[PDB]
Amino acid sequence: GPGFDFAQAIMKKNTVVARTEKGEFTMLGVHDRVAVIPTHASVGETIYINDVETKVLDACALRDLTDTNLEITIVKLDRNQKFRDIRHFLPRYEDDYNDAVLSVHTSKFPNMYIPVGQVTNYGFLNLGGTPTHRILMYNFPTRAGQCGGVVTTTGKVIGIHVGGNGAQGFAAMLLHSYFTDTQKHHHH
Amino acid sequence: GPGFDFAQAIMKKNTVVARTEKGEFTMLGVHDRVAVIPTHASVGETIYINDVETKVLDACALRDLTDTNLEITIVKLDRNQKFRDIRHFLPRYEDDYNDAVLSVHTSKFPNMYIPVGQVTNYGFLNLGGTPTHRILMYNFPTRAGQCGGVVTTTGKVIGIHVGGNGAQGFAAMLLHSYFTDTQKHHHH
Ligand SMILES: *[C@@H](CC(=O)OCC)[C@H](C[C@@H]1CCNC1=O)NC(=O)[C@H](Cc1ccccc1)NC(=O)[C@H](CC(=O)OC(C)(C)C)NC(=O)OCc1ccccc1
Ligand SMILES: *[C@@H](CC(=O)OCC)[C@H](C[C@@H]1CCNC1=O)NC(=O)[C@H](Cc1ccccc1)NC(=O)[C@H](CC(=O)OC(C)(C)C)NC(=O)OCc1ccccc1
Repeated sequence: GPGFDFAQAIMKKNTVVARTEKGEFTMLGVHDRVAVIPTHASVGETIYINDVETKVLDACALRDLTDTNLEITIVKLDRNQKFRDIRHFLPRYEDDYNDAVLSVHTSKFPNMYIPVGQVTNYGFLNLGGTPTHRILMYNFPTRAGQCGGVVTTTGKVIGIHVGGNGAQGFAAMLLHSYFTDTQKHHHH
Repeated sequence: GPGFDFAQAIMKKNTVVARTEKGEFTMLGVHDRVAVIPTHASVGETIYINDVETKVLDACALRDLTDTNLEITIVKLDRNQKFRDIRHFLPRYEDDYNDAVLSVHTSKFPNMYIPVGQVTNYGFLNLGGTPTHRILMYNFPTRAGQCGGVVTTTGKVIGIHVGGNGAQGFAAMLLHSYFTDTQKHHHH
């Protein structure tokens, strides 16, 4: 069966509702005060988190070595609570998955769980006119309002929802190495 | 935890998308070719079931002995498939419940599961100007598009969703005796 309990434990401890100029997004918190949001949410220097205006201390829009959009933005937030560290639930590598759940946490839908079925490593996607890499595809008619939703199987947090064409949904991958403690680059 | 597996087994074998002049509703099939739908769906003599136009052979709008709306309409349908008989999962009596799931099956949401928490036997509700009895209440901001959605706990199918005020959701009760094989009244 689909891993509803796992999905629910992630939603309960590791999501917040985030709101930018582009609207509301489910927001997965990963560790400390670091979270993710689709790049097309256009995060600026402040964001609403559960309706509380919040400084965005850092925002990194991920791109691969071909200089292509990965559609993940990692944000660091000025808030008091630390997120439970869920980095050990992130996959090490690209992969296909079975029987995944897509979980949403917005004002309209404070917790909703959608079994999306099989998830395939899809690769290239033209996302609203933006070439994008490292996409996961599921055959489910996902909708507006579901962006940022968390895609899990039991024991793994695998992506966040970023797109769909009416029949399929698409998630940007999460990989363990996006979040490993590291060294010193000038990045802005 | 919430009974997601049970909810999913009911959705998979016993729901269809129903469409009337009022729009789409999740439709719970109970036994044979008998199903339910909120009364305010205004069922006529034909209905779409999974987009196939279908004769409604019978429609009974339930009312209690005070001649008050219960908001359940029982329909008998001209179709080939019989529903799995789920009458043994219907509660015998009015009751309060813990940790319920609300499940939806429409074109926009082909399967979505929402933990709504505690469900209380609420009684009287003024439903869009219509006095209504035998209502169940949960504290969840349910929305348009969720009418007809199935409210379960493990082992029990307890109601179908019919209303909400922005903060609470309301379901009409299902009771085992609504569907017991019976005798002879002229009812139209
Ligand atoms: C989530 C964000 C949102 O609601 O927009 C606020 C600005 C949303 C979710 C998908 C929309 C439809 N169903 C979904 O699952 N994502 C998008 O809208 C996304 C851009 C975006 C904006 C903000 C944050 C993240 C992402 N754009 C798309 O998904 C497009 C929509 C689209 O073009 O759909 C139609 C084809 C018009 C129906 N999807 C897309 O480009 O898919 C690839 C494609 C495009 C054209 C033909 C075939 C396939
Ligand atoms: C499902 C049906 C639908 O979408 O309408 C198609 C005609 C819908 C679900 C609720 C609407 C808002 N959230 C919900 O969970 N039910 C209704 O719209 C229902 C009438 C109906 C129509 C068709 C089939 C079944 C039922 N009406 C209500 O739920 C009303 C809506 C309402 O008045 O909401 C506001 C107060 C305007 C926000 N709800 C209601 O009457 O609640 C009691 C109440 C009323 C006024 C003040 C406080 C409490």
